Amino acid sequence: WSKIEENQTVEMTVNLRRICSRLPWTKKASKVVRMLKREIQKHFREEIGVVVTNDLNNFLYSRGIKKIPNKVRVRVTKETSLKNAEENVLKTDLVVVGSFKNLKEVIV
RNA sequence: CUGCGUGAGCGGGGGUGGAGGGGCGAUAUGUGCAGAUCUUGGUAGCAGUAACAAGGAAAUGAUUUGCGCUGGACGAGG
Repeated sequence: WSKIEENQTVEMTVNLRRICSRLPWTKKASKVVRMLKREIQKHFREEIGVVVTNDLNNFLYSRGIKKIPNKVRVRVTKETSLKNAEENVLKTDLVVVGSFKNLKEVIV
């Protein structure tokens, strides 16, 4: 396994078609942002909250309210909570790509 | 809580209560309740059950984006 924290930025691919199956086709887009937040908390074995950028949010709604695009490449980073002062959050952003081939997990 | 009476009922003791209450003889009665699909008021079980609501999101939301189709005027009525 690989659970990663302490001031870094990881890059990662998520399979939306996979994590959103078992959901009715009228509800895959209406609940897609909430299914993605659960799977980042599982990937890193965390408990803190997740924050989604306005470009990630806009990209998950770009096939209408019935379709849900296939894959997404994201960049995760941990920093301080803007609502409390002692807790952290996982902040996620969008990375634009033309292919998903040979793309592994990266750390900088 | 306790004594007496075959019984209907009648006494005493300790708390509570804060102003009146009885015995005996004759007399006047709107004079004794378990029931009337009785009258009025209060309360259980059923049961936290049936039914109804939880509208797409973005730490923030005068900014960004997703969905629905009545929209604007005169009279009656308010």
